[PDB]
Amino acid sequence: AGPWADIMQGPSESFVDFANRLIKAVEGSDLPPSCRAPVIIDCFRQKSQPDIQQLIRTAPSTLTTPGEIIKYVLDRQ
Amino acid sequence: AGPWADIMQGPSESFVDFANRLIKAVEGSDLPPSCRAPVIIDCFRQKSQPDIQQLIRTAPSTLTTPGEIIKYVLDRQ
Repeated sequence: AGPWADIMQGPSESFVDFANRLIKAVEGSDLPPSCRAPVIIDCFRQKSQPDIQQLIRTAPSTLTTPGEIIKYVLDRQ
Repeated sequence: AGPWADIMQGPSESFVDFANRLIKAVEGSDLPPSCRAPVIIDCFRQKSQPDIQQLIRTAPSTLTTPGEIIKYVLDRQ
C-alpha cells in the first residue's frame, strides 16, 4: 500500500483522516502483525500535527490501543 | 531518544549516517524489541534518499537484517 513511514498529518487533513490513511498503510505493510499497533501508536504520537501531538501526550497511560487514542482525540475536539 | 518515525536521510547525510541515527532512535523507542528490526528495514526502504531507496530494492530477498542491507548498500558505493 502507501509507504506508511512517510505519512504525516497535512495542514488540510484532520487527525482522523491522517489516522485512517496511516492505519491503511500499516495494514498493507510487510510488518509482522503484532507490530502494527505499537507502530501505529508511535506514528500518532510523532506524525500528527503538533497541536495533536500535544493533546495525545495528555492521554492516560491506560490508553494503549489506536482506537482508544482516536476516541481520546476526537472526544476532545 | 529521537522520534524515529521523523527520521529521513538529509541531503548532507550519507546513507550510513542516516542508518545509525535511525537505529539509535528505534533502540531508544517504546517499540517491542521484536519489532525493531522490521521497522528499521521498512525505514531504510522508505526514508533513505531516493537513489538509495532504488539501490536497496535491487537487494536479494535473502537479505533480511539491517546489517545485511547496510553492507549491501555500502559495498556498492
